[PDB]
Amino acid sequence: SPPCTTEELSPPPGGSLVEYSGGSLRVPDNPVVAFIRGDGVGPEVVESALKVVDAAVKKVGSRRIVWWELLAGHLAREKCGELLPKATLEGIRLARVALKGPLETPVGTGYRSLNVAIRQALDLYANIRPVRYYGQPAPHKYADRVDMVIFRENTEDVYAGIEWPHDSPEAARIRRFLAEEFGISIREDAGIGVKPISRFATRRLMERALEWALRNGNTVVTIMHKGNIMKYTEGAFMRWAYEVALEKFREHVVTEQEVQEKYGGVRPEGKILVNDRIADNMLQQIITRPWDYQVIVAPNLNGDYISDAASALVGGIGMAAGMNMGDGIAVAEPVHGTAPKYAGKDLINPSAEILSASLLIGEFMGWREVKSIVEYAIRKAVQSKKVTQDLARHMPGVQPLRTSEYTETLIAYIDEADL
Amino acid sequence: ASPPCTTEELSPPPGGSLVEYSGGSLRVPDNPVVAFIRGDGVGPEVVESALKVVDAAVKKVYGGSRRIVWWELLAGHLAREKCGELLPKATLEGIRLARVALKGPLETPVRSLNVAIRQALDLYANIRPVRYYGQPAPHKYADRVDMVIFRENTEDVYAGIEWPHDSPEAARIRRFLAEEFGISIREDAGIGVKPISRFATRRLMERALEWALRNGNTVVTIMHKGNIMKYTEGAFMRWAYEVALEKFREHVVTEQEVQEKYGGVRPEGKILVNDRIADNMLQQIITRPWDYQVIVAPNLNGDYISDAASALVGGIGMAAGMNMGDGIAVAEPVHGTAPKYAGKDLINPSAEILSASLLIGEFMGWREVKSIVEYAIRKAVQSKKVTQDLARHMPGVQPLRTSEYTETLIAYIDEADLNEVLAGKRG
Ligand SMILES: NC(=O)c1ccc[n+]([C@@H]2O[C@H](COP(=O)([O-])OP(=O)(O)OC[C@H]3O[C@@H](n4cnc5c(N)ncnc54)[C@H](OP(=O)(O)O)[C@@H]3O)[C@@H](O)[C@H]2O)c1
Ligand SMILES: NC(=O)c1ccc[n+]([C@@H]2O[C@H](COP(=O)([O-])OP(=O)(O)OC[C@H]3O[C@@H](n4cnc5c(N)ncnc54)[C@H](OP(=O)(O)O)[C@@H]3O)[C@@H](O)[C@H]2O)c1
Ligand SMILES: [Ca+2]
Ligand SMILES: [Ca+2]
Repeated sequence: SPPCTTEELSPPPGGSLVEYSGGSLRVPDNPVVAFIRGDGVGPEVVESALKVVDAAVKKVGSRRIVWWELLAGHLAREKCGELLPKATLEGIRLARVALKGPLETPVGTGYRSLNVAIRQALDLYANIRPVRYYGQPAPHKYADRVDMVIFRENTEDVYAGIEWPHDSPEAARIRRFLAEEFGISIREDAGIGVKPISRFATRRLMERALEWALRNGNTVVTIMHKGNIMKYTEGAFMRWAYEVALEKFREHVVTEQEVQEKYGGVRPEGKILVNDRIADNMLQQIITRPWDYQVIVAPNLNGDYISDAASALVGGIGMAAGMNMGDGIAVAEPVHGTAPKYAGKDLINPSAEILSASLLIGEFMGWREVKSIVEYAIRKAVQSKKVTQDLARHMPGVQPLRTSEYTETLIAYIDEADL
Repeated sequence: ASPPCTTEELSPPPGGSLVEYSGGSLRVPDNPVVAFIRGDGVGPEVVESALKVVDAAVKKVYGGSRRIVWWELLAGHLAREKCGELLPKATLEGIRLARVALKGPLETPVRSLNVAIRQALDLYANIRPVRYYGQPAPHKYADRVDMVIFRENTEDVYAGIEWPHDSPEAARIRRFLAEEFGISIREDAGIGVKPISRFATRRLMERALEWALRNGNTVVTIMHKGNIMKYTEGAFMRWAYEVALEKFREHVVTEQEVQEKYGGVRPEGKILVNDRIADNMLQQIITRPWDYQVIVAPNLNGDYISDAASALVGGIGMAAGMNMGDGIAVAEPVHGTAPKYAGKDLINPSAEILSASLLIGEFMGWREVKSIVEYAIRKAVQSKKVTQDLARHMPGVQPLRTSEYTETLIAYIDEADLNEVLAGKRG
């Protein structure tokens, strides 16, 4: 029975907890990993994920995941009478690692995003969204040239939730303050939002992007910003990112505005090109010239937009994995949300949730092999035309498979593999 | 002739009649005055080409019943040369009198001339059609992209309200927010303000809906991130749906009604009015472009979506555009002055031709001119009779000069079979 309160404290029976100390992380081969089923298609895809990884971890014995169910969204509301229990947040903070499905957020009305509350409460400041081609039917002619990682700032920007309705007294006070003190005029019938971008949040992120690039061998890191129009938030974001790159990683980093002076127009091998692109231009560039970009560093909103756009190029967000990464704590979560029209239809693509599960367990926790069996199986299922409707659409002849039958295909690919 | 520098020199050309705007009605005579501004860099070359192509088109389809009377106004380097200033008030007054204008790109002074024009004339709606003309394109489904983006062009984070992180202004704002609302903002943060208003949103959506009725568009999609920004983007969405039901009820049906009141089977005749969360909208134009036509968006969202759409279609150098207000429109290409091509007879004039086609064909109601110009451009591309920007993606193809491409388009227009080219596309 899943925990409703802080009083209901209870790591699953036969499992030690993941630990974090001195910088390093310890994964006991007996780890507790928290799971939230989520909303809409969520329960469907989370149910694939554990099943699928439970077959993967079984191949290459010493280990096994003990899944620990925590409640958020409709299931928390049906059981605890609230949407995001203190305990759910505590329980992830205790397990240190979690896998979550999508949570519903109402538009214009209702409660603030529970996905954002989790990211903000748990300080998961880096949203890491790899964009990869696995052979799936795709709308982009050169989808196989997209191989990217988005480092999306996960705490501030308009996501801070600072805004007031147009007809609130609070909006009217801000209108009055801005008119009297700075001579700024805002219409009486305007809603008002505030956009903060800080030095601390952007540096933090850029540093993680930098080290991610050095660990994987990435050679280009691109800052996506609309700094020509928003000089003091987006432009500042760009300046602060360049600054840390040159301060802490000088030897590993080069500028474009330098390559064209000291390196005769060509990026020297062993040195990461650090460049930047105006946000609308960046959207065009991933479409027109995808092979020229690798690590993309963005404030919260730009990062949200670019990651959805890039995943669509390679087949849609049905394949799009994610990781909300903080210092010694991560929560795996697909790019895609709730997809309510597909909710209880056995149609949805579980790949994104499975690959988030693999990104957590593989890259973060350290079980690299679960990543590759993880990748091999999807690759095989894909490069054979056994796919859910979202991929099957972008190809003639290809009959589509249900969620359950796609997952039972993956399972068989895992159990029957030459390691 | 000689273009005007002063109000008193303002005289629309002989043979022409002024487009009128009285009530909410645009009255376009058979011999309409249309202002044009040559502009800077490649501007004169592409404007010149657009006048010639458009004139051949109107003569062909209307057989001398109709004829545009072009009226030259100055802005940019020609205004400097002739008048001593970059943007004479007379040019603004000229556009206001004419109601319709084609302009070339303008150079940014070392305040921006384009922004000064939209503000003086209150051109609040930025309109960007995105269509496929047969170009080499990175989208497998490029030929399924046929869209128009209605982008609100006055508010949002583009209003310019923001302060540096170390300003005393920013510190005052941090203090004010902390004391009055208990909001904490970091000491090292830049601060921007995002306003979205009922009035600007309604005007925009109204123009979008009117376009949808005019052109037979059957879907209008509101792009917003209203789940996160409840009171700006969420309000935009709510206000846009609201005027659709208030001022277009009988013509319109809502996606919420379709799933609830109907079978999922959108009632025949009606324009579907729906909405997509902005990140999904970016995915949707790439995965399911055929489901979208008119897209209505706040300033930033509109900027991002129209550029992404143009990239799908290989139309970046070819993108047409228009800024529209109440009785008034100025068409111009998306592209800039392309200074290294200037005067070289190498530039692609298609974007400017298509801005003219947008102005005349779509805003002035002269449909047949749109149909035949688009017919000619598609035929040129199919024939590989194109300028270097397109020819570079066509192995072995000898590129045409601007002037040669212009004359090729004219010959396709002149020799066209209107029985075929205007089937369903007249009146
Ligand atoms: N943080 C999160 O986990 C998360 C993420 C995004 C959204 N959300 C929330 O979810 C709700 C839905 O918003 P939305 O409809 O804009 O976004 P969405 O749930 O991501 O749905 C967008 C579209 O993507 C496709 N799609 C998504 N997941 C798929 C999968 N697993 N397999 C195959 N196709 C898939 C479907 O496309 P087609 O229609 O073209 O078939 C779907 O209509 C909102 O309340 C939003 O706030 C939560
Ligand atoms: N419409 C407007 O009034 C407006 C809009 C934007 C910019 N501008 C102004 O224009 C100036 C231009 O700046 P820029 O240096 O960035 O040059 P640009 O005008 O943006 O052109 C850059 C590149 O785009 C390609 N290109 C653009 N339009 C093309 C077309 N019509 N046909 C074929 N190729 C085309 C060219 O070829 P390659 O890519 O092969 O080199 C060119 O080098 C700026 O000062 C800016 O203020 C004005
Ligand atoms: Ca998103
Ligand atoms: Ca733009």
